[PDB]
This record gives sequence, C-alpha cells and structure tokens, in this order.
Amino acid sequence: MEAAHSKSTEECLAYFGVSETTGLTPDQVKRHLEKYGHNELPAEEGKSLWELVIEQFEDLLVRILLLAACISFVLAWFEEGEETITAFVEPFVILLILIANAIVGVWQERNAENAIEALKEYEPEMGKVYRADRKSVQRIKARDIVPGDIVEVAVGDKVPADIRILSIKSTTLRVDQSILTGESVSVIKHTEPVPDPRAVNQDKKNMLFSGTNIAAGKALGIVATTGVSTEIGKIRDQMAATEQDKTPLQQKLDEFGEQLSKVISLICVAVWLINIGHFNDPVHGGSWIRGAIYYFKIAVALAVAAIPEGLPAVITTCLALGTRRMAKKNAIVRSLPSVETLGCTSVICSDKTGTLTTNQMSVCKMFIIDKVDGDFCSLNEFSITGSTYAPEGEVLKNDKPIRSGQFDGLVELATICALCNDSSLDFNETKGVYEKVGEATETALTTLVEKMNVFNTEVRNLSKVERANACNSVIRQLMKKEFTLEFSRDRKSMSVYCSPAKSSRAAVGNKMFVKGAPEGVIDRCNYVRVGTTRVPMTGPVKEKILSVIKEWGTGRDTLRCLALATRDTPPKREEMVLDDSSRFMEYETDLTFVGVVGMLDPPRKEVMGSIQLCRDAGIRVIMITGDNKGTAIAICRRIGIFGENEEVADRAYTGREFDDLPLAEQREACRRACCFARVEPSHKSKIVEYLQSYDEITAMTGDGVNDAPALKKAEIGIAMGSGTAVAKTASEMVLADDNFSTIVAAVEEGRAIYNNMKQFIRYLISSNVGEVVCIFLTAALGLPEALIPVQLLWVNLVTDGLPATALGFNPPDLDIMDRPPRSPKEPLISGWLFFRYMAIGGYVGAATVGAAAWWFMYAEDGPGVTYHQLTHFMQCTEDHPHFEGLDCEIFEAPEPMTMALSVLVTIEMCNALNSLSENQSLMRMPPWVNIWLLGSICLSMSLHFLILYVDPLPMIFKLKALDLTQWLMVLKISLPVIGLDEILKFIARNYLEG
Ligand SMILES: C/C=C(/C)C(=O)O[C@H]1C(C)C2[C@H]([C@@H]1OC(=O)CCCCCCC)[C@@](C)(OC(C)=O)C[C@H](OC(=O)CCCc1ccc(O)c(CCCCCCNC(=O)OC(C)(C)C)c1)[C@@]1(O)[C@H]2OC(=O)[C@@]1(C)O
Ligand SMILES: [K+]
Ligand SMILES: [Mg+2]
Repeated sequence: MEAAHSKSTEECLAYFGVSETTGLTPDQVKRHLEKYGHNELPAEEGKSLWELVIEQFEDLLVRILLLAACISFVLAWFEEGEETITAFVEPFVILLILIANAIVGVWQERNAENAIEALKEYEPEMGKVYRADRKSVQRIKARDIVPGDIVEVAVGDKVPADIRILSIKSTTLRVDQSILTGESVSVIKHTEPVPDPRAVNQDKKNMLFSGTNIAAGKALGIVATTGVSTEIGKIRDQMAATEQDKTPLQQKLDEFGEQLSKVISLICVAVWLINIGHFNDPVHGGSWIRGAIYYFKIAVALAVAAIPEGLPAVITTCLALGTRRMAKKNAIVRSLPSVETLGCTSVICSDKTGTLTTNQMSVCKMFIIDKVDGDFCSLNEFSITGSTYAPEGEVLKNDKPIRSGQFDGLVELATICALCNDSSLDFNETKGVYEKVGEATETALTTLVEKMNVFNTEVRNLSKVERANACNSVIRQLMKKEFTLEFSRDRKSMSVYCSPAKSSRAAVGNKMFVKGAPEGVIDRCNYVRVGTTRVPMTGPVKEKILSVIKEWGTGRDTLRCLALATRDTPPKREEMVLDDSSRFMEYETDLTFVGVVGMLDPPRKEVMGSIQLCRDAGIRVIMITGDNKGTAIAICRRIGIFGENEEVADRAYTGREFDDLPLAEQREACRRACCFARVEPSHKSKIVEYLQSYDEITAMTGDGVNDAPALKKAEIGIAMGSGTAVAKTASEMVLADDNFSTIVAAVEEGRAIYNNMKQFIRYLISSNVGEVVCIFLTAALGLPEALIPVQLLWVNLVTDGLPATALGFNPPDLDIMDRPPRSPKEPLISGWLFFRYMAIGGYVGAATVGAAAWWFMYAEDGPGVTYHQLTHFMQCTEDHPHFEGLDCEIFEAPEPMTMALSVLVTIEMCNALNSLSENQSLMRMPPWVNIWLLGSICLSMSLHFLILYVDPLPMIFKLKALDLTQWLMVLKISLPVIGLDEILKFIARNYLEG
C-alpha cells in the first residue's frame, strides 16, 4: 500500500515487485494477503439479544423497579388465600412496564441503521484481476484483491480497491467520483504521476478510488491500497472513532437517576430513625412478620412513587408529534432525541451552492474591449436578461436592447461559449421547462448563446424542444471540435482545438478556444481582440480589464467571472501530447483575450430573512463555499453574514490561510470567522472540534460520503435530501429542499418543542415528589396505606399522562427567536422553582395522607377513631380490649384510599393548569388558553370515575366509589393548591428578581 499518486508507474511495479504482464504470482498473493489483510471494511460489531436486553435492564431506575417488582412478587406470594386473589397484579404490572420498556429499546435498535454500514453499499462483490496462475483475466471476489496485483476495470464497474492507473486501454477514461469528492460530472484520468505528495483526492488524476464508478472507458492498474487503508476506509475509521455525547436531557435523566437513588435511600434511613422507639418495645414477635411485611410493601410503594413511569412515554410521543410537524416543513428528523439538541444550536455551518443559493446559474454581464489607442481604452459592457436556463431574454448596452450580431467581438465570444462548453440544454415536454444538461456554469454559457444568436439565424417558428440547442449547434457545425484539454486546478481553465471543416474557411484554419479564471488566463495573454483586429496586450488595457473583473466579483453583484480568450496560432497538432494535464497549461499560452462573462448564482428567497432570524436568535452562521474569499466575502455581505461596510479581517479565512496558522490562532479564528472559502475535506472536521472547544452546539451540512466524518462529529449533522445515502444515515436531520432556511425553521420548532416539553416534565416530576411525601408520612406516622402501588402507576401513566402530553401543545412564546440559545447545562428545576415544588409536594403529601385519615376519624361513613391511635392499628385484634371497641378490619377499607387517590387525582389536574406557565398567573394566562389541556382533564376525570364504578376495576385498585359529600371534601382539599401556587408565583413575579 502506498502514496502511489505521486509515484510513477514503474516505481509502483517496483515497490510491489510485480510484473505488469503476469500480475502477482500465486505465492505473492498468499504473502501479500497475510500482510495486508482482506480488501474489505471491518466486520460489524457483534451485539446479541441477550446483551441488548441486559442493556435495557442497566438503567439505575429500571433496576430499582425490577427489584421492587420482586419484593412485590414475594409479598403477594404471602397474602391470605381468598382474602385476596388480585394479590399478583401489583408485581405483574411492574413487570409489564419493564417488559414493555425492554421490548421498546430492542425494537428501537433493530430498526436502527449504522452510518458505517451504509459504506458497505460501495463495495463491489466481484473484481477483475490478472495473475500469474492464468493467461486470461479472472473475475474474483473483491474481498480477495490484494495491494499490488494487477486489475482491469471498465464501464459500469464499481471500483474495488484504491488503484494507481498503469495504462488506459481506451481512447479516454471517465470516472464518477461524485460521492468521494463532490464533482457531479465524470472526470478524466491520466497515467502520469502527480508531483505533490500531500495532494487532495480531487487532484490525484492518476487515481481510482474504491466505490466510485467508471463512467466511460476501460483501463488497467496496480492496487495502491485495499481495505481500511483506501480513501473510503480512512473515512470509515474517522467515523468509527467518532463518539457522540448524549442529549442534554438524556444526560439530565441519568443525573436524576443517580440522585433519586440517593434520596430514596436517605428516606429509608430517616424512616427507620423515626420509628426508633420500637427498640424500646416488649421483646416478643407480636407481628414480627406483620411489621416487616408492612415496611417492604411501603418500600415498593415508595419506589413507584419516586419514578415517573410515564415521562419517557410522554417525551417520546411529544417528539414524534413535533417531528411530523416538521416533516411538513421539509425538515426530516431522523433521531427524535435530537429535536432538543437542535434547539440549542449556537453555530450553523452551511455549504453555499445547493443550500444557500439556487445553484441555478445565469450570465448577466459581458464585456469585450472596444478600443486601445495607447493609454486610451474603452470597453463594451453588456447585461443579459433572464435567470432561468431558458432561451429567453435580451442583450442590452445601457439598458437599451441590442441585436448581438452587430458587434464582431461578441460573435467570437459567443462561439467560444458554445465550443469550449461540454454541457448543453434539453427541454422536457412533461414539465414544460428548460433543463441543465451538463454543469451549472457551462450549461449557462449554453443559454447565453441561445439568447444572443449572433447571426440572427431565425428560430422563432420552432418548438421549444429543438429551440433548446439551436444557436449552439449552429456554431457547432461551423468549426469541427478536434479535441479538448480538460480542466485542471493548476491552470484553472480548459480549452478546445478546432478545425474549419468545409473549405473557403481553410485560411486561419486551426484555432484554440480558452476559458478559465481571469487572473489565470489573462496573465497568459499577449494580445487582445478589438473587433476582428488584434493588438499587443498592454499594461493600461490589462489594469482596466482586471479592474472591472473586481467590481463584478466584489461589488453588490457578487458575480463569478469567466475569461474567454483564443490562441490564434495554436501549436501544430502533432506537436501536442493530449494526455498530461501538466503540459496543457503550456499549450494555452500566447493568447489574445477576447472578453469576460459574468454569471450569477442567486441566493434563495427565504435565505436573507433566515440569516436575519439567526441574528436575533443569537446563532452564528458560518458559510462554507468554493468561491475565492474575495467574492466569498461579497456573497456573505449580500445575504447578511456581513454588513455592507463591516470589517472582515479576522472573520474570513481560506483553506490555506487557515492551515498556515499555528493550532492556537487556528482555534482563535474559529470563534469569530464566518466565511470559509475553498475549504478542503479535513477542514470541516477541524472547524467542528474547535467550535466544540468553545462549548458550542454546532450544525454541519454535507452531501457526500466525504462529509460523513464531519457530519457525525457535529452536534447536529444536516444532510441534503439530494445527497448520498451514507451522508443521510450519518446526519440527525435531512433537508428535502436542501434549502438552508429549512434549517432555521427546524431550530425554531426545537425551541418551541423544548419549551412545552420543559413544562410537562416539571409537572410530572412535582407529582412524583408529592406522592413520595405521602408515602413518607404514611410510614413516618405508621398509618394505613393511603395510596397503593397499583393506583399510583395508573395516576402516573394515565391520569397524569393525558394532561402531560397536552401540555406539550402549549402556545409557543412570540419571542422564542429573540432570545439567545439555551444553555445545555441549564437544570430543569432549581432555585425558587425547586422550592415551589418542594412546597407543592409538601402539600399534596399532606392532602393525600390527611384525606384518608379524615375518613377514619371525623367522617360520618367512617368510625371516628378520632384523636386516638389510628396509628397503632396493626396491634389491634389483640389489644382490642384496650382502645379498640370496634372491628380491626376498617383499616383495610377502600373508602380511605379512594379518598386520597381522589384528592391526588384532582390536585394533579389543578397542578396541570398551574403548569401552563412557569410564572404567569392563571388570572392572566387562563386555562382555556390550551384547549387540549382542558379536554384531557375531562378524559382523565371520567377515566378516574371508570375505575371507581365499572365493576371489575374497583376491586383490583381497592377503590370504592364515594358519595356526593365525600367528593366535596376532596375539593375542599385539592383546590387550595391553585391558590398556593398563585401566591408562590406572585412572589417570583414581584420580589425575587424577575
Ligand atoms: C423525585 C422524587 C423525590 C422524592 C426526590 O427527592 O426527587 C429529588 C431529585 C432526584 C431531584 C430533586 C428532588 O429533591 C427533593 O425532592 C427533596 C425533597 C425530599 C422530600 C422527602 C420527604 C418527603 C428535584 C426533583 O426536586 C424538586 C422540588 O423538583 C429537583 C430536580 O429535578 C429535576 O430537575 C427534574 C428535571 C430533569 C429531568 C429531565 C428528564 C427526565 O426524564 C427526568 C426524570 C425521569 C427519569 C426517568 C424516569 C421515568 N421512567 C424510567 O426511568 O423508566 C421507566 C420509563 C419507568 C421504565 C428528569 C433535581 O434536583 C432532582 O435531582 C436532580 O439531579 C435534579 C437537578 O434534576
Ligand atoms: K453526530
Ligand atoms: Mg460537498
């Protein structure tokens, strides 16, 4: 395996010591394979149902629950025969929760798809090699190809390994590197080595990357590297080495787990400490077993009271909902947990072309020199109407319409555009529109031609179909395209050698038409065509040319410029070696400049404002383009990244400038920069790590497989709907319309989602707090079980689940986007808020406990044990002659529990209205504000009633319907909550800062 692109064909045949005609010898193959391994990507990690299930049972809370599920299972295995049969329902349900919860997690992961797996979609199953053991070619399994052996590839074939090309068996070799480099059009490959050893893939012209397809031709080559060592394998590793943090809310959930675990434990110790006097009781097992059973069944209750068993159910459903809500807006969220992290984006890095602009090129300014008379000079600027690739528009000089033909200079310019260009136009009748056939910038020159047909060649009486390439093909027939010197990033330009065809044109026969970067080509021009004549390119004329070139790329126009020239006396045909990108630059010299063409890549409509939104939203936007920084910066000003007069010294760098900086300044640059032009692949990944060293949540756009590494490391990777599948499977979200503004819209829903989501979480949590309080008093005072596990779960999954999810539909704040990005480390409940719930729980804990006790003593239905130990109720059948002239079974009664459970239920509907706003009073933000809320509160109540009356139910919950007067008591107990909160809110509102 090597750096073959820089090495020569021999040197490579040398390195491996393999014969180009024999290939590797069967021995060499065994040796080579055992030294370089199979040519395939690392096997998938092996996870089994077992591990997968065990993982479900790793969470701390899930364990705490599983444990209680047993104390319960055993306790229920100790009931009194017929006194109870429903005994086994408490433990059975907890399991269903855990069983359910597991089943989810597993189905969740089975349906998951690995971004690293997608890559394997780019590995051919078979390949063709030439080995010593046979004369003819052999079609083996890609996996068995080895670095060194000879391989031949042809059209259709997907490249197997990273190959250095030895000799092209065809006239030309075209490859589709789209995925790995991002060049839609098939490029041309050669055999000559590339000097630079640190070259980027795009410039390795003698290289075949594994996974890319061969568009046209057939060639032979020696395998540079295989497996994880190939260009794609290097990506697989960056991705496999990339580790992703958990959603801040996912973190908070682990945080809350550890903590709850502590508290519960302390509660136990406290509870034990309270009932310490028991160490001063007569020594004899007077319910030694009846007392332990008691605590254990309080333990299990205490557990289901502290854990919000329906919260993950609610969050998952709120996320799924908003998700669809976004889909309608072209934002396809792949992972639900992300809708949150999205909301916290502080930096968005977007590619320019496909997303910030339309990528729908069009030329709207031309200019040909009009006169050179020493120092005096005058150009001929023009403007061209139309943004579409449609052959409709006109040409104007000072806004005044013109027939292009009248200018000789334009007749030349025009041809160059049709001849040099490989692209073309087509018109699909189904959609009734003109379509770009080749590349955006060339296919533009195509429509430019059409719109200015120099010869007036009448075409009006044509259909749109044929109208598409009319004026080009006109010029296509005039000259004969002999051969083309393709584009090369060194000389930044391409050309075409042309013959006159039919005689009478013989004189000035062979010509050479060039088009490339202005500074580039113009420095190679010794002449300038003024009409049909020519004149020595002089300094004055050159300054004037390069001056206009800058107003066009730097001015409010933000135009990309193409210099069009011509070599009048082109080197003799045979004196040219048409297969070495290196010499083409030398063949494209001694040129006479004819004129430049300025085209535009219009920014999308909804982009300007989207950029403004981010300003208000405190989100930094960083552009990633291919433009030079001169125009890059212009485009950045045009859309809003920069002000029109804003300084940009240390806020816009280039791929080189950046690299030329020491790791320190490099880092410093990233916290201020915004426009990054001509950026290599490695970069996207460095810029992310730096933005991270500043604790920022960044977003990164990408389309191809080369972006996957970066996308997988950005907090939120955004893939293009039009982009590769690997890219998509690597990102958290996808943009159907590839439109940057879709990103922003997405971020806003994230802030909206987390806001509502925020509340129902605070809501379900407080209720769990109050539930615990109840249990704590129940045991701290030795009272009869006020609330039972079975009941609690109902209230936690259903009675509170409905109000909870509804709170997810709270009307969004109007200023959501006028506030900076949320801090991930922001706790959900602290300070003053902590206290309110500290007080609310403290309340319901009292309301629930007391509600039940009040039935025992003080009620007309219940036996007033009033101000006498209801508490020592356990020692009762024995001690009855003392303080018990009644039946020791009242305590098992349903009325009492059915009391607390009702006060709990009504207090949780009341606390659901208090959760409509953290600090706004209901008198201000009335409950009717959120209809869904009220509706569910009805569904909930009726559900409560259902389990009270419909016969089968009451029995299992240990609940007996209570009459019209007991109910009124529930109200006199619950309702005060609303007031307690209004007060506590009023405090926040008016004294404590805020
Ligand atoms: C909870 C109950 C109790 C008793 C408790 O003691 O709770 C503790 C506790 C741990 C807290 C404290 C509270 O302290 C007390 O109540 C003291 C009073 C004790 C009185 C004793 C005598 C009566 C909270 C609560 O107190 C107050 C006033 O809200 C405040 C905070 O809660 C938060 O922010 C929440 C937002 C973060 C947060 C965000 C997302 C979440 O999903 C969660 C909780 C849900 C985790 C998953 C559970 C659901 N299901 C599940 O796991 O598995 C299933 C699906 C069931 C299978 C929390 C936390 O401070 C939290 O610990 C944290 O790390 C914080 C800083 O989050
Ligand atoms: K990621
Ligand atoms: Mg790209």
